[PDB]
Amino acid sequence: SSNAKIDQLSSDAQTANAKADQASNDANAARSDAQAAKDDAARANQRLDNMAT
Amino acid sequence: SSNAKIDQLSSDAQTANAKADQASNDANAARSDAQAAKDDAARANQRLDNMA
Amino acid sequence: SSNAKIDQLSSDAQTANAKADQASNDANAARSDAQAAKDDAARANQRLDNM
Ligand SMILES: [Zn+2]
Ligand SMILES: [Zn+2]
Ligand SMILES: [Zn+2]
Repeated sequence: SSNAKIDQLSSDAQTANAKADQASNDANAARSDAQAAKDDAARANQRLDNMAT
Repeated sequence: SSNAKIDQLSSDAQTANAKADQASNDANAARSDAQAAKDDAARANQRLDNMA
Repeated sequence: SSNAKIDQLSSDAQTANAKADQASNDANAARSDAQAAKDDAARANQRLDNM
């Protein structure tokens, strides 16, 4: 475009789309690790509950 | 609008905003979920700490 | 710009980019906290291994 403002807004939209995709990917990764943490903590509580006298 | 280029820009802007809102919600929920996981791990160690 | 549509698009594009930055920072914080939670759950199981 011959319009500087139009080129800038196009750049902003593209940069925003890419960043959003990356942020969602990272959020899902965090949720996966969060689940791993919860599962391992439950494992510890189960081992404690199943201890022999 | 009959300006084709302006229409494409409108579409790109709308998609970008929609995705940013989607990612903002995802990130907010994930931070909260991570705190819950931190609390769960802390509670497991607490049970080990308080056992006689 | 005397063109209202162009101004509105310029604003919306900048706002989307700012919101994406916010989401990036929050996602990064969540990954860090989740990792710390994983490490602490591992600490609990290690303590049990030594009993
Ligand atoms: Zn240009
Ligand atoms: Zn049109
Ligand atoms: Zn203007």
